[PDB]
Amino acid sequence: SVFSERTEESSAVQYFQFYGYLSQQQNMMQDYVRTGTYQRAILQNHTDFKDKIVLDVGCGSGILSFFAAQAGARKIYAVEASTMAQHAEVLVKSNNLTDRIVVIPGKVEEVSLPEQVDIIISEPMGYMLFNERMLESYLHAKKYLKPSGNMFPTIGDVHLAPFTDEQLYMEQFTKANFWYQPSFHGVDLSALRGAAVDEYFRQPVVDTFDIRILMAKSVKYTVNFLEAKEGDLHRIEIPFKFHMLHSGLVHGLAFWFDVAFIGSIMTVWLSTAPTEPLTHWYQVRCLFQSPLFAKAGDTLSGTCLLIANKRQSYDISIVAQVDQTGSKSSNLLDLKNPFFRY
Amino acid sequence: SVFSERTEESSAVQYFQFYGYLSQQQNMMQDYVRTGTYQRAILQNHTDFKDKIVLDVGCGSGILSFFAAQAGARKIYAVEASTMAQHAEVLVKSNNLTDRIVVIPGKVEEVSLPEQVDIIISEPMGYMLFNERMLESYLHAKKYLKPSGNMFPTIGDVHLAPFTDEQLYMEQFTKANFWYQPSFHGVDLSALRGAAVDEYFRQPVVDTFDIRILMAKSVKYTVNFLEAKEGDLHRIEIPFKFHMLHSGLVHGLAFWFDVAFIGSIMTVWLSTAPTEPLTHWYQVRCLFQSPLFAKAGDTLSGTCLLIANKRQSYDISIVAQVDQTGSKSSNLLDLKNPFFRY
Ligand SMILES: NCCCN(CCCNc1ncccn1)C[C@H]1O[C@@H](n2cnc3c(N)ncnc32)[C@H](O)[C@@H]1O
Ligand SMILES: NCCCN(CCCNc1ncccn1)C[C@H]1O[C@@H](n2cnc3c(N)ncnc32)[C@H](O)[C@@H]1O
Repeated sequence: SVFSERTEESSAVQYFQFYGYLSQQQNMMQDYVRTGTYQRAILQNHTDFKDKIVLDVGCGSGILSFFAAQAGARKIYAVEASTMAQHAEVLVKSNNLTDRIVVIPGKVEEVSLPEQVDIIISEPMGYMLFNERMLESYLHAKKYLKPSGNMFPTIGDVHLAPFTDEQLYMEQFTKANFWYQPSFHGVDLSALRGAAVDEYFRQPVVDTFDIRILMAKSVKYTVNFLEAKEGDLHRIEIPFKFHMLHSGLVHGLAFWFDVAFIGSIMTVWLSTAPTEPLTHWYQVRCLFQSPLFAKAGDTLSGTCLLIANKRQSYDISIVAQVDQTGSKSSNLLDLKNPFFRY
Repeated sequence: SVFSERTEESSAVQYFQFYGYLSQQQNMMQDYVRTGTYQRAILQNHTDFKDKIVLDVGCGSGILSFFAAQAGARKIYAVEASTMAQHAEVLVKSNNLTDRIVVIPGKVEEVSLPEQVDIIISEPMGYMLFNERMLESYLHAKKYLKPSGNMFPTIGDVHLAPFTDEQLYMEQFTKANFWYQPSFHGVDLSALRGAAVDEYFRQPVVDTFDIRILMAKSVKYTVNFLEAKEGDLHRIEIPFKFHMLHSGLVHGLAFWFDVAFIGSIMTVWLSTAPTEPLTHWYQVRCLFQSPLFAKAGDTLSGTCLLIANKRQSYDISIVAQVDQTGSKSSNLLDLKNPFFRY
């Protein structure tokens, strides 16, 4: 299928084993911003669900399907590929909703639905929005969407902004300099120092931060889920031209994201911005191995290219330059292996 | 090969990817008790290495191979299956030891060695000794061992003892009881409570503790690496009969291990006991889902059975009973996915 074609088997095995744990579902359920905002978006747009047909893509515990049932849905197909499906089925029986929620085990790229749906709901966002490549499954699910059907969430915005954080930058060399020792128990390790540095800088940094580190207004890249095709996410090119609001050393780019549920009654936003309450997505920072000096009023221009790989993630390429000086920095990160710094 | 036949491919992929990171090698090398004790064992038994042939099983960075070279070895074959092999070769060239240390990339079950060896050295101990199933690779390497050849380490002792720790039990139980909620955002989760508790209680707890929690003298199970066959580790049965020294609630069993390097000059011990300075193995505790009340002078009898699985780990069954009352507890733990509590 489409999923098997884009995913190495080892990665899929690990991924669905991970999501088969109740502790992981629980971790996501306990994110109050996430769960509360989803419930609110669904219940306050009750006309988009009352007596409607719903598809829940990757239902996990089934929480969103139960929210759709609370809003009056007639029939909800809840698709889930990990062993969590079995758990979801138990919940459906214990909440007396067997006539309204049908759990379907398997991948949404491989299962069958008995009918087309009025609305698709899902929680397909990973770190930096795109991690885990679940958005593609979400977009794939539009083969089951009736003409003029809706999607919750409806659109996604990724934000990027340059930051300064001298201590974060320094920590990488401090860790790597373990190898810059000529007699570790009699062994000269120094020839690996460079490799160590490289390894640490290929990891995106997952945590939160004070907004005062941001040096320019963010640039936005938008995916409209009603319109986008799976193939649009294999190569994501984000050009940027920042007008520097503060002078300093740019140590890298920070990323966050919002999604919007565009309903008939109201639009509801779920934001992971550093100006908003913390979520379990935090924010993501990609460091430059060579920082760039910038003056307030200078322009920092370049490109962030995200190239989808078969490990359900992206290879990140960031090229940036300060236009007033021509000083450049290029960087390659592996989004599959972030550094959880919180 | 033997390795591929006993190992799922997804697990092997993840395992060797994990050991390909310099940060992980660094973490293990920085355990000074481990590294220092290995160097001491090898250097103080220099006659076991001087002008000898050595096989280093899973050399990683190559540190033990460098130790063997310091002790005067003539030739060291250092076998490594992750990409760390490449890094090891770098070090071998930068320490001017190309004439003595030969890095051989691949699994020790699959490579070819040009000659038989006088001594096999390795660091094959995981959490609770047996995790990672690396001991079997170590034992497999005995196909290259000359008659009357030695192994470093030479023997392993696993220790088990009953413990009381109300706070640990309560912390796990509280995490599980999220799934006892009858109205999580209006949804009844309580039918999964039993599942939740099972999941949480099958993760062994990796951390250290004060020895005052131990309620009886430890029982010892010994594996002699000079004598054991690979097959002996597929099913490890450890019967136990504890004489309770203190009254209270037995919340589970604590595990640690020692290894001995039995050399021609002296025997050197590396201990992970809670009475000894801390190592990065810590100690491991398997909790009982239902604790057992015991009085001082009672006998707590049963069996710990470890069944090797294809995920490079073991399914652990612990059955224990207080003989004086017939109170029993049965437990299944998944050693592959511990809870790292430190
Ligand atoms: N709301 C219900 C839980 C939604 N889960 C959200 C994960 C993203 N969350 C997150 N949070 C913090 C940091 C990073 N990421 C994802 C769930 O979708 C399931 N699945 C993923 N692909 C699937 C596929 N192609 N076919 C069927 N099922 C699929 C998956 O097995 C998981 O159970
Ligand atoms: N000191 C030297 C580094 C030794 N590494 C020690 C592991 C210690 N485990 C542990 N666990 C918890 C806490 C602390 N330590 C293990 C290394 O052996 C490598 N490997 C594993 N199987 C192999 C195979 N069948 N054939 C070839 N290579 C093999 C592995 O790739 C790793 O690099």
